[PDB]
Parts: sequence; C-alpha cells; structure tokens
Amino acid sequence: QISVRGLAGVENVTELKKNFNRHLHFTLVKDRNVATPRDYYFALAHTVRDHLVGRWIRTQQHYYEKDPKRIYYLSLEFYMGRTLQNTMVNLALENACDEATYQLGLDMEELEEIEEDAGLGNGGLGRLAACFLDSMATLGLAAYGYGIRYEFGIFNQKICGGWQMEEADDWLRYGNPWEKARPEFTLPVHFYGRVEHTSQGAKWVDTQVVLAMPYDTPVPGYRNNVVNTMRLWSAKAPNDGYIQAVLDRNLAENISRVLYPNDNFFEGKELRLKQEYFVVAATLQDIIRRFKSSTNFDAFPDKVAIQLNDTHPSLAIPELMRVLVDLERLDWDKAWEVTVKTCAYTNHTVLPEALERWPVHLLETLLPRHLQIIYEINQRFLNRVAAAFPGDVDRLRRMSLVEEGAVKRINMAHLCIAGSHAVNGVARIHSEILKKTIFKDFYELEPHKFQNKTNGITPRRWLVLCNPGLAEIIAERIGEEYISDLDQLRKLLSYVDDEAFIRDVAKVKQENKLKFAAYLEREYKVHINPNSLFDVQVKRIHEYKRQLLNCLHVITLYNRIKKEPNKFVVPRTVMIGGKAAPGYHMAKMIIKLITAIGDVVNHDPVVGDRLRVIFLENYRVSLAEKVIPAADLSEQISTAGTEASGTGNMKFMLNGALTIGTMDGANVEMAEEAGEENFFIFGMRVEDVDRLDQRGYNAQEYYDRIPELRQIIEQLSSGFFSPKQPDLFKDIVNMLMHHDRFKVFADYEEYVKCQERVSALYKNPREWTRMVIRNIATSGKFSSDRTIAQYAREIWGVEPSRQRLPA
Amino acid sequence: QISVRGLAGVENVTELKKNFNRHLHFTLVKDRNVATPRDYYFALAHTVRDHLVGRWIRTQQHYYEKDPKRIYYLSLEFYMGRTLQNTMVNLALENACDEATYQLGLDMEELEEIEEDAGLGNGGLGRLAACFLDSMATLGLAAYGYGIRYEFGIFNQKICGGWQMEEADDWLRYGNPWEKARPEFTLPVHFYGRVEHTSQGAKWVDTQVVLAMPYDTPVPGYRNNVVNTMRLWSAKAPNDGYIQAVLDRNLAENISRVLYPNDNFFEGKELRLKQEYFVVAATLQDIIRRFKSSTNFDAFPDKVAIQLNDTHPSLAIPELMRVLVDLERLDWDKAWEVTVKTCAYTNHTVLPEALERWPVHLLETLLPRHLQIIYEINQRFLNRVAAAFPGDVDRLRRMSLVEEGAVKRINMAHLCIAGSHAVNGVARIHSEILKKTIFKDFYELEPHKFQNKTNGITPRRWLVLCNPGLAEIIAERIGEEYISDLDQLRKLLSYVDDEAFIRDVAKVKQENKLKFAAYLEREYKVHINPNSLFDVQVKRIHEYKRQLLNCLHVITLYNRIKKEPNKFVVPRTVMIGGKAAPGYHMAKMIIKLITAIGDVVNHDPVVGDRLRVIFLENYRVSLAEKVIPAADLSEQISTAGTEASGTGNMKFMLNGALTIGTMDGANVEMAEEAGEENFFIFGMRVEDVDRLDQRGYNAQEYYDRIPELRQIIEQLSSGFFSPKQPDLFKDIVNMLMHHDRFKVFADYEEYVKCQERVSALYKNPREWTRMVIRNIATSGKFSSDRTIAQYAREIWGVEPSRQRLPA
Ligand SMILES: O=c1c2ccccc2[nH]c2ccc(Nc3ccn([C@@H]4O[C@H](CO)[C@@H](O)[C@H](O)[C@H]4O)c(=O)n3)cc12
Ligand SMILES: O=c1c2ccccc2[nH]c2ccc(Nc3ccn([C@@H]4O[C@H](CO)[C@@H](O)[C@H](O)[C@H]4O)c(=O)n3)cc12
Ligand SMILES: *Cc1c(COP(=O)(O)O)cnc(C)c1O
Ligand SMILES: *Cc1c(COP(=O)(O)O)cnc(C)c1O
Repeated sequence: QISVRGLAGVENVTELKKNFNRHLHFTLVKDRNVATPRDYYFALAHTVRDHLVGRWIRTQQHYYEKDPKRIYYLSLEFYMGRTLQNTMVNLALENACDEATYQLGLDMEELEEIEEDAGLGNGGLGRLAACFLDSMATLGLAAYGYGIRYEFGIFNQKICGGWQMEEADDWLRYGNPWEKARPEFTLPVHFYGRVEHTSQGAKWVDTQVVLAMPYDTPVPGYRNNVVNTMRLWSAKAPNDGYIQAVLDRNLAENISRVLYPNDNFFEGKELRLKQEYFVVAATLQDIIRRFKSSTNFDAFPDKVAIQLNDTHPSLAIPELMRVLVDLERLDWDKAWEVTVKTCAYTNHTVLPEALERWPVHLLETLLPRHLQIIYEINQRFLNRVAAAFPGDVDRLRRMSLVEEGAVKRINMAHLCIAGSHAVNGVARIHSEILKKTIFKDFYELEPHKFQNKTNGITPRRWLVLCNPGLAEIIAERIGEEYISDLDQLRKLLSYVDDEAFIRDVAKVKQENKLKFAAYLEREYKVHINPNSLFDVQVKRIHEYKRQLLNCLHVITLYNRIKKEPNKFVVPRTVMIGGKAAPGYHMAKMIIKLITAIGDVVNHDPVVGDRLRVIFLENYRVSLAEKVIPAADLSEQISTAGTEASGTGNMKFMLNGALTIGTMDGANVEMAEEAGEENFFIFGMRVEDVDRLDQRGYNAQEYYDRIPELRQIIEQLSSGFFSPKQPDLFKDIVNMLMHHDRFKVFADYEEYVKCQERVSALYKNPREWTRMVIRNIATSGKFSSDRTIAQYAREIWGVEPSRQRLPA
Repeated sequence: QISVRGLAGVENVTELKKNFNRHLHFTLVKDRNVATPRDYYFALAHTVRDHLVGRWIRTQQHYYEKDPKRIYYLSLEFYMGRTLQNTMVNLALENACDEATYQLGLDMEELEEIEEDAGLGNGGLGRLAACFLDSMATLGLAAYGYGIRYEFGIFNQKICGGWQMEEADDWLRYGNPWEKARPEFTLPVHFYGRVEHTSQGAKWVDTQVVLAMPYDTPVPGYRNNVVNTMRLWSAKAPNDGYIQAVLDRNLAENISRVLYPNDNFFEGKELRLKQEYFVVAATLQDIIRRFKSSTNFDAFPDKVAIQLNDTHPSLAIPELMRVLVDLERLDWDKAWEVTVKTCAYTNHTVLPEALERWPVHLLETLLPRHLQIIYEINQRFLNRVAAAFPGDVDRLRRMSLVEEGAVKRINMAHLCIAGSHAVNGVARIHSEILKKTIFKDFYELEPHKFQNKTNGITPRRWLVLCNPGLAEIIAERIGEEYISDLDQLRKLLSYVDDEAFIRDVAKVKQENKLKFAAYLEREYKVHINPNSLFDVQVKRIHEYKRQLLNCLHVITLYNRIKKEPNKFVVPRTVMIGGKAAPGYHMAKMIIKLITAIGDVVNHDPVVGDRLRVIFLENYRVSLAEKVIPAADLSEQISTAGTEASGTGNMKFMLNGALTIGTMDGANVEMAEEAGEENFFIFGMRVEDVDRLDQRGYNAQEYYDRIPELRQIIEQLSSGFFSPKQPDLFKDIVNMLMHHDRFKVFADYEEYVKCQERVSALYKNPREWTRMVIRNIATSGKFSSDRTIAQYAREIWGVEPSRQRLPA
C-alpha cells in the first residue's frame, strides 16, 4: 500500500501464506472452521517469528567468532509493549504480511490489536530501556538487555465511579510466542546465610538457594539483519509435611511474580531488594561465564561494559567485587580497578523521594557479605576524600555511603558514583543540576566522571509504526534514509512554504484524529468533536507533573464560557491519562478530580461541544501509539527542575503536535532545536523556583491576587464538582493552599495566558501547520540512535555501525 | 531392524530428517554445534507430534459429525509414563525414526531416556486409567479422559543411608511437547458461599471462583488413525495491599499444584476435596456444553456415559443433580433418572482405610448446596430401602450415606452405588467379595447393578514397547494380529515342544537380563550375576502386599547358606522396589529393613554371588518397562482377599516370568487361564483367612512351632541387621508378633516350601521355559482391550470397532 512498509513480492506472499497455514494446523492444532481471531494472531506471530531465528542464531554466532566488547544493560524494567508490528517493520515484512493476510480473508490490523502489551515497566525509565535496546540493535552493538520476567506486569487500570481500580495484568495467559525458555542455562542465586573467615579468605555459607531460569527474547535491528537478545530471569525453587513443602515453593518463586508499580518513588520493601539482587547475581554469573569462553581479568573491562539503569541494579558493584575477591581470589585493589572500569551509572531523577536508601539491618540479614564489602568500599572511598579535602569533616558525612540517624541506611546512589567510571544525567539541565546540587561533592572530587546523555526515542516505534501516514509523506520528499538517520528531517525546512506539503501534513493529522475519535466510540462509548483542538497530557499521575495545573486551566475555560456563553472560543478536547501507584492517595484523588470535572463539563448544555474533558483509561504503550499521532497540543508542564528529561515530549514533537511547556528537562533542548518562537514556553525557570524557595512559597498570595483562581478554589471547596459529597476534594485544596511542593499557583497566570496564544494560533490552520513543520524538522536530535551512539563512544568505548549482516 | 517396529520407507525417512532439522532450528532455536542430547530429544518429539495432529483434528471432527455416544472417564490420576515411544509404536513410526536418527548420527534409545515420566499417579489405579485410555482409542470409542494437570507428580524417591527421601518431581521444567494449552476453553469453578431459597428455587451465591484451564493431550489408538483426547484441568485465579493480593493468587492455584502421594489409603484433607470438586465441576460443564451442541435431557444418557474411577470423582453425582435441578430447572425425579443412567462406579479395594468418608462440616463449609443434595438423595434412597425391607432398622443405618458418631461423615461409596446404574469390581474374586461383604445390603436391594470387569493391561506398552525381542519371536510364528487381539497368543501352545521356539524364548529372557544387569551398573554402580534367578517384587510398599513375607524368605535363604555353606543352592538376585507414602511410618521402616538385609547379605564372603538383595530405587512406569522384561519370578504375595486385582501380575505373565502367588485378586483368574500346574500357588485362601479371624490370629503360635522363623525374629530383635542401632526394627517385630492384620507368619511355611519348588524347576531350563510358554500363551484374557470391550457392551452401551479412520 505505502512504500515505507516495504515490498509485497509474489514469492514472499506465497511463502507467508503457506507458513501461516502450517502454524495454524501444526502449532495451534486448529482448522479454519473453528479458529478465532486470537488463533489467527498467533499463527501470524509464529510465522513472523520464524523469520527472526536465522538472523538471531547468526548474530550470536557472529559475536562468538569476532568477540567484540559486550554491552550489558541492566534494568529492573523493560516496557516493551507489543512486538508483532515492530518485528515486521524492522524486517521489512509489513506490506507482505498485509497482502498475505488479506488474501486469506483477514484484516492484519485487527489481528495486531489482539496482542497483549509486554508491560514490564511503569513509565519513562522502563520505556527508555526498550527504546535503547532497539537502537543498540540498529547500531550493530553486541548488546544484551538483562532484567526480570515478571509474571504480572503493570496493572490494568479500570475507572469505576471516577476512581482508579487495579486489575492484575495476566499477560502470559495465552502464551508469549516471542520468548524462548532456556532452562538448560539456569543458575543459582544465594540469599541470607552468614560470613565465615578462613586462612584463604571470606566464605558465604548456609545460604538459601533460588534458581534463576532465563527466557530469551529477540531484539531485531532496523533492516540490518542484527538480532540481539533480551534475557529475563524467572525465579524457580530447587527440587530439594511433604505436601506443605511442595506448596511452599511459592515463597522462592514470588521473587519474579510481580512488578512493583511505583513510578519515580522509592519504597524499601524486602521483596524488592530480593528482586534487585536476583537480577544482579544471575546476570553477573552469565557475564563472567561468557567472558571465560573468549585467569586474566585485566582484560575484563576491555570485553565488558555494565550499564546500570538507575540504582536498582547497584548491587552489581559489590557483587562483582565479591566474585572477583572471594571466588577468583584477586586482590582488592585489582578487583576495584576492574569494577570501576566496567560499571557506569545513569541517574534519572533528583527527586529525594525516588532515591534508593536501604536500611542496613535488611542488608545485614539478606546479604551479609555484600554489606561487609560496602563498608570496605566506603572506608577506602572516604580515605580518598579525606586526603583531597583535609579537615573537611562535614564533607565526609555528606559523601559517606552510610547514612547515620535513627536507622542507618546505605545510599545506593553514592555507591554507584564511587564504583563507576562514568555517571550521566539524561538531559543537559538535569546533568547540570546533578553537578550543582545533589552530587556536587562527588563532582568536586572526580569531575571527569560526570557526563550528559540527553534521552531519545526510537523513530521506528514512534513514527514509522504508529504514524505510517506521516512517515510516508516525509519519505515522498526526502526518501527513507531518515528512519535510521533522523537528523535528515532537517531537509523538511525546505518545504515550510510548500503548499502541497502543508496540506499533506494537515491531512495526516486530521486522519489520525478521525481514527482516534472513532476508536474512543468503539471501545469506550464516548463521542468527541474531531475538529476541536486535541489537548493531551499523558504520563504517570504525579504531583510534580502537575496534572492539577492542567485541571485549573480546564476549569478556567469552563468558567469563562459560563460567563460569556455566546462568545466564540476555539473548541478543545482535553484528554488526560495515566496510572497512579496503588498507594499514592493524592494521585488517586487527582484522577477522581479529572473525571469529576468531566462529569460537569461534558453534560452542561451551554458548553455544547466547545469543551470536552476525557480521562483516557489504562494508558500504556499501545494506547500511546494511538493517541500521540492524534494530538495537536502536548502538555509538558512539570515544575522547572523536577522532570529529569521526559520522553513523551519527544514522541509528540515527532508526530506533529506543538508543545506547551516549562523550561524543564529535555523541553529546554527541544525549544533550542526548534527555536523558542516555535514552542509555547511559560512559567518559572529553575532560577525562579530557587528564588521563591528562598523567600518562602506562600500560595495564599496568589489566591488573594487572582480572582479567577479564587473562584476555582471556592468551587472545589464548596462541592461544585461533588454535589452529593461536598468536601470530597478538601485534601487537594488543603495541599494547594498550604503544602504544595510544586508551586501550582505560581505558574497559573502565565500558563493561562500562554494557552490563549495556543488558541489564537490554532485559529490560523496554515500558520499552525507551518510551526508544526518546524518542530518535526528539528526533532532529529531526539532519536535514541543519537543517544546510544554517544553512550557507545563516550562511555562504553565501542564504535557503532550501520553495516548489514548477511541474511 | 525388526518387523513389528514397522517400515523404514525411503521417502518417510527423508521427510523425518528434514522435519527434525526444521524443529531444531525454528522450534528450539539451536544449531547442531551447540545442541545437547535433550535438544535432540525435543526435536524428535516435535517431529513425531506433527504426525499426530492431522489424525487428532480429523478424529474430533469425525465425532462432531457422527455424534456417537461419548464416554467420559473421570480420574484423579493418569499414570502415563513416557509418550515418545508409545506414540511411534501406535503410528508405526519406530523403525523409520530409528533410521532417520541413525542417519543424523544419533542413537534413538539414548534420546528416549531423556523424556520425563508423566507421573500423574501413584500406582495401580492411576496406571489402569492410562491403559484404559490406550484401549479405548484402539477400539475406536469416542472417549475422553478427564483429570487434573498436577504441576508436581509422584515424588522422586532417593535412598539415603537406606532410608527413603522425597524430592519434588518437577516434570514440566523443560516443557511438555505433548500437551496443548486451551486457555480459550477456561471455565469457572465455585467454592464456599451459601444457599438461598426463592420462588424459583435454590441458588448458590457469594462463592469464591477458581478458573479451570484445560490442557489437551493426544491419545493415539494402535494403527487405526484414531486420536482421542485426555483433558487435564489447571487451576488459575481470576484477574480481579496490591502486591499481597497478586501474591495471594497462589492460594487458588494450589489446587492443581501437587498429586497427593497416597496409595490405597484415605486422608480427609480439605485441599484434596477441592481437587475432587475442581475436576468434577469443570468436567461436567464441558460435558453439558458438548451435549448442547449436538432443552431435552431425556436423551442425555443416550449420548453420555460417565465412568467414576473409584469414589474420587463421586461429587459428579450431586453436581449433575445440582446443574439439572438448580440451573436447567428439571424436576428432581427426572434429573435423578438421567443421573443414574449416566453414571457408573468402579470400586478398586475393600480395605476399610481406603474408603472415602468426608466429614459433614467440611462439605457444609466448602460445598453447602451439594450437602443439601446429598441429604435429599439419602432420604429418598432410605425410603426405598424401608419399603423393600420393612422394619429392618439396622439395615437403614448400615445403608445410609450419612454415618453417625462423634463426627458425622458422608460415605462416598454409598453415594456412588445409589447414584449409578452399574457398580463393578476389578477381578472375579473381588466382585464376589463386594456382594458378600461390604456392599451386601446394596446387592440385596439392587442385584442388577453389580458386575465384574476383570482388569487388564495394554499389550502395546507392556509387550511391544518394553519387550520388542519377545514381540518379534512371537510375530515370526503367528504374525502381528495378536497385538490388537491378544487371545491369538493361544496359538503359541502349538510350539511348547518346538525346540527352536524354546531356545528363542530363553534367549530373549537372557538378553533382557543382561541389558538390565548393565543398566544397574551404569546408573546405580551395582553389580549382579546375570545367570541367577531374577526374583522381583515391584509395587507400592504396603503391609497388605507383604514385602515383609518376601524379606523373611530372603533371611531364611541367607541363614540356610550360613548353616551349610558348601551345599549348592540355585543363585538368586532378589529385587524389591516401590515407593512408600511420605507419612506411612511402617512402610518406610520396611524399606530400611530391605536395604539393611542387603548390607549384610551382599557383603558376606561366604554367600558369594549365590544371593544378592537389591532395593530398586524410584520405581515408576519407565523402570517397570525395564525390570519386568528381565524378571524370572513375579512375587504376587498379598494376603488372600486384600489385593482387589493387581495389574503388575499381568505385566509379568505377558513378559515370560513365572508367578509365585496367593489366590488373591486376578492371580486366581491367571492360574485358571494357564492351569494351576503352571503357577506357583501357596498359602491361605480367603476362606482360610476368615476361619483364622474367627478363632483369633495368634502369631506367637507360629513363632513357637517354627525354629527357622524364631531365629529370624531373634536376629531382628537383637540387632543382627542393625549393629550400631540394635533396637531399630523393634516396631516391625512388635507388629509381626502382636498386631499383624495381614497374617505374615501364617503363610510363611507354605511360602518357603513353594519357593523351594521354584528353585527346583529353575535347575531344569527346558522345563522352566516350557512352563513360561504356557503362561505367555494364556495371557490373552488380560488385555485391557478385552476389559474395555466388556465395559463398552455391558455398562456404556456402545460397540467397539477395529476399523481404521482414513489418514
Ligand atoms: O524507587 C523505585 C522503586 C522502589 C521500590 C519498588 C519499585 C520501584 N520502582 C521504581 C521505578 C522508577 C523509579 N525511578 C524513576 C526515575 C526516573 N524516571 C524517569 O526516567 C525517564 C528516563 O530517563 C525520564 O525521562 C523522566 O524524566 C524520569 O522521571 C522514572 O520513570 N522512574 C524508581 C523506583
Ligand atoms: O483415598 C485416597 C486418597 C485420599 C487422599 C489423597 C489422595 C488419595 N489417593 C488415593 C489413591 C488411590 C486410592 N485407592 C486405590 C484403590 C485401589 N488401588 C488398586 O487399584 C488397581 C486397579 O484396579 C488394582 O489392580 C489394585 O488391586 C488396587 O489395590 C489403588 O491403586 N488405589 C485411594 C486414595
Ligand atoms: C513515553 C512513555 C512514558 C513517559 O512519558 P513522560 O511524559 O516522559 O513521563 C510513560 N508511559 C508510556 C506508556 C510511554 O510510552
Ligand atoms: C502396574 C504398575 C503398578 C501396579 O502394580 P501392582 O503390583 O498391581 O500393585 C504400580 N506402579 C507402576 C509404576 C506400574 O507400572
């Protein structure tokens, strides 16, 4: 149908049809008379999977022969979403499969909707890991993603009476055709026990054993015949009254049962610590085994890079030391040299509630040898600090890995900095904040360690896959090379005054909006005006992300309409979606507020279809792929200094939405790339937030000086949005007035005024679309291919490649 | 190689080789450089599996079109063993696969040894179910086996210091290629709750739901292209703090976690009751669904037969009543008529400790509606008894389904008799005992219900598969038709004086013994004399089976050798194997005694290799297939009246062993078929045991009158077989002397004298072999094809068929 989706060769279509029929018969054990759409989905998945395996075996054989430096990306989350379409895109099979299925009387898009998301992550951190795997494969790096195979991923969100309810995500119920169990490579992981000392050295004895069984999933590069591996560990009990002993195997196996549904927030639970050590211990054995199949660990850092995605896999540092010192019998200083040169750490947030600090008593019980190693690391590190800054005793307590107080804790971020040769933030402003604030002492000791690697997104999933219409009209003008070289989008600046291109860009957006408007009616029985401005904020529900600021604007627009019903206003559909962590009370109340505002606004006859407020249920990767291409306005409105980077922001920019945002995270670099004149920037800068913190933030001042703001707070307090329960939102009002860490009121006036400028521009479709073109054309920097190239050259010491392996 | 293993056609061998290579590459994702024997096993299994699916789909389609009466065999156990070789035998693929694998440089017998037993049973009852499935498919019956997919089957037995240790049987660790998950046919099962009454009728509300997910396994008939289904249910929690709620899903899913390892013994545990209802509830929904796809339940018994394997699935009776009355709104009398005509019950034992009696309070809590239905069944049944036997009040209490006492219980056997149109025992003597003793009252009320169906074994697994050498020399004389018509073995009586046949029979046994003797050294590092008489007792460890009587004989032989070292005695290898239930103390002590006797006997220089005593570890179906073909003497020595049938006895007879046995269970019919002169019969008959019980069994009398018996008891008591722990066997001695329910001493003298006659005959190889031929030749009656033909005609009302379906 469209050129970017590849060729539908006569022979290939014939071969796909017969293999489809083979799988339906032999693999699924069905005939066409009793087959359901789900059976047809699986037949297609197995057919496409077959095209991966030759390349997969060949890739891994190639790495064994050439023995390049291996990159190990350790993460507790890989937010992969669906795999079928992504695989077809990367193998150039999409049109052929479309034709083959069409000839069998099937609609391939219908079959794609049957696949469950692999929701093994919460949000940004987990999705970054997924984008990174795609880019590492596309750039020909010998890269392995290592994590946990959670039996239950992020919960499915239901909205009942306006409230979030959680349901278990039983994503493996119908099977996962993409994974391959590898029980033969199962490895032991140790917990508890005690340390005894001998003439030889320390020994960790009397431990409990849990087995780590790997499942391997292929990760195809973009049309280069490279297929890398994501290896996810599953917990199994070893085989050694009788009935209760067998039933109690669940205790061990619970380690891999469920993803903790926290986003940018730390809770010190023992099961989570077990998960963290589980992935680390199994992974490091696998790394060392692969290295030994190449005595001398001097070459270990030349053959191995370990990238720590946040502090969650930080135990890699003392585990590597444990293995090298206790088992391989290396002296401490040599082991430490190897460890530091091997490990690198990426920080993803400065929010203090998100930093991992584990109680010592927990480590003492669970991992007694690792605690000893951490203490030794700390003593040697602080001796260096003392030599560099003599007499600076406060610095010593500030930099210590051990935090004193009622309960002694280990600061895992401090451990990571000490044991890594490179530490990076994820956007320029964030990396600067790290050096100026929370890691200032460490930067002063070891400035060379500190880097920036601005985040990015894969243009395969986030353009070609989710927005083929846009990818096609771009390809028509500048060819297909931009899909693996996104900087080529700069060529589109030559078409900003091209009347044909302006029309095509606008047409693609309108079609996307019509498609999404239809999807809403089908699945959720809700009607919207497709000519309205689609105003979208999708991301996890958090105070720092300020969904509440969006809510205040929505109520402002509603009140203004009620005040002057017969004045024209630009019609809007305001969509807000995202999950709240189950224990996060305030986040759950914010969801209830949004639906409550919808209940009033959507049923007021005077409003008509000029304003609609919809809460998008169960926001997840598959839904992002639908809503982002349909968006006109991207809401990126975190308090300056709180969103380390953001990546949803980049997805919207690539898909033809304009951005309203604070100068926070990667928004700063996006505005710099596109030009501030082509961005809707408002609000306090980081420096303004600091100044306000110094004199003290008084929300009452804004309430007293802004009548429109006062009206809204009175409406909330009085029960306007909750008639049968007038004090329902008292906690929200109380927070805003007296305990708002994120200064919602301080940015309200500028936000509302900025939103008026958005509406003004939307009234002129041609100039709106020209500004969109300027955004799309300068989105190239935000390819994760660029990000990974920088990690490769500046941290891992390996060169990327776009050369194809032989099929 | 040999004709019974089928043809190795050039095209078939070529096609198997390419499909093998396809599976290794695409299915297993391996190349030949890194493949292990296990990978090669799986490649072969998938290749053979592919040949089943066409026949499997075609068979089930055939049943849908012709709509024959369906037979539902409900069992809590299916002791299937390995599937690969059985499948090859039944599809005539064995030689072709042998050739194909040979050409790829692989030994197929080596690959067969990698497959795990599907050990979803304990012993005789579970293995009977497996044999029955094979025969039902071979006879072209539209038959379905329904059970539970236990995650852990019967434990693996290790012997440590002479003591049994249990290890979990993680049989699904590497995957099960034979099963097909059918998540789309998942069904709900209800527990707990309460009953409320309305104008309409009773309703069972406020229940907890567990999902039953089916897995289907093919069951091929012998070379008739029929492939039936065994459907096993797996327990799943429905999808509706957060973390603990997800972790607590294990509570529901524990229903299908583990097989209770009890053999011929009842324990009233709640989890077991949940297992029993789980299989029943899911199965009956599946039955009714299939029936409705053919309002009118008058025809239900014409289209459905439900066979209850023991009382374990007895809840089918009140569940069927519940569905018909509460959900389908049939009147009670009509529902009862349908239920009785649909259900039939097989009793497998008269031992009182094996009879299922569930406490009322347990049923009241778990299954409150079923308890109500059971009470109503009981009231109506006892009203019939009262009308038939007026004034006989003791009969009323004897026949009641409800047993009074400290704790009220439901007698599930009584429920089964009341709600079934046919009740059968499993051997003639057993069926007679049922009518004369435990079910006498029921026989007097409804004599027409009571039948016999003597057990049998499948000659596919238990001759062709495990003893191809014997199958081949038979086929050479009488052709191959006997494999599905075992009565044709009677033709071998014409060869009892044939010198060539005598030599061949003897040669096959010697080769089997050499092969087994080698297997013992390889796997268990134990040496044996292959020219000795192989004296074998393999079966679960039980007091009623009298492994202890065997032990007494072994010690007698040892003592006689020590008394006259230089006298010639026929050399013996005495092998005893079997598992003990983990809680069965006395059974565990018996195992310890056997190994303790071995420790003394096997290391006494004066004995030499004239007597060896070996405990065969981890007795299971795969080991039975090895040891039975190697046996000379089959020990079937249960106290008369205790072994309902036995089936191991039949396996030995078919494979060229002579039998030493009591007139118990099917031994009676085996001796009748072969002639008593060709059987080593000894000991009390049932009538003798009764007479002894009337005057009272005094073991002291035998001790006082038999000096050789006295010596052994003194040796046991004094610590002869346990020097460092002299009173180790005090419990065994105490039991034998004062509390022996099974009269070990009463049969000792006759047993020893009978064993002397065995030794005498073994000294004359020609006459031994002629007697063997007379046994093999008259084993035809004990084919499970004969058994199933009788169930079909006399209980289910369906005609068997040997006509082949088109491939
Ligand atoms: O501390 C925990 C935790 C503790 C116990 C159990 C489960 C847990 N799960 C977590 C999941 C995530 C996080 N932390 C973060 C930190 C940053 N981010 C986001 O990362 C993106 C990629 O760099 C950025 O674009 C974004 O700005 C940032 O917020 C992000 O998305 N989650 C922290 C935790
Ligand atoms: O009562 C239980 C039970 C209770 C709680 C949990 C698990 C349980 N498992 C059981 C497993 C088996 C049995 N009962 C029997 C009864 C007879 N048999 C044997 O059946 C063979 C086939 O007919 C006969 O050849 C043999 O003579 C007989 O002993 C045989 O092999 N098991 C009873 C139970
Ligand atoms: C990109 C993405 C995120 C991250 O969005 P931010 O706005 O950067 O927080 C979260 N969830 C999903 C499903 C995504 O695709
Ligand atoms: C046949 C068989 C049994 C039953 O043997 P009996 O001697 O009849 O109790 C038990 N276990 C296994 C593994 C069998 O093959």
